[PDB]
Amino acid sequence: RMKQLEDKVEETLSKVYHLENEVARLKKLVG
Amino acid sequence: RMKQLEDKVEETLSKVYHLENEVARLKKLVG
Amino acid sequence: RMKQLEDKVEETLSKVYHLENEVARLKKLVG
Ligand SMILES: [Zn+2]
Ligand SMILES: [Zn+2]
Ligand SMILES: [Zn+2]
Repeated sequence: RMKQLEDKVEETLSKVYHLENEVARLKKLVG
Repeated sequence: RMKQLEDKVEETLSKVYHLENEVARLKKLVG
Repeated sequence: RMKQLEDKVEETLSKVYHLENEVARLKKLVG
């Protein structure tokens, strides 16, 4: 469960970093 | 504590999934 | 191990809440 938990958390965090970049891109587009 | 953590991680995943959908709709709107 | 995992989950949820706020602010700027 632990490694499975850690794996899911790492995955999620990477999903989050990605969304941060997307949001950064969007802010620049709208200005 | 492990079960509370796993539930928390699931809930976080659900919030992230919703965020992706919001960002996706935004990218469609602004281009 | 669990503690550092809890820390990473809390840091991830903090980024999520922030992103939700950015998304709400974009949505008001777009349509
Ligand atoms: Zn994306
Ligand atoms: Zn939303
Ligand atoms: Zn921000």
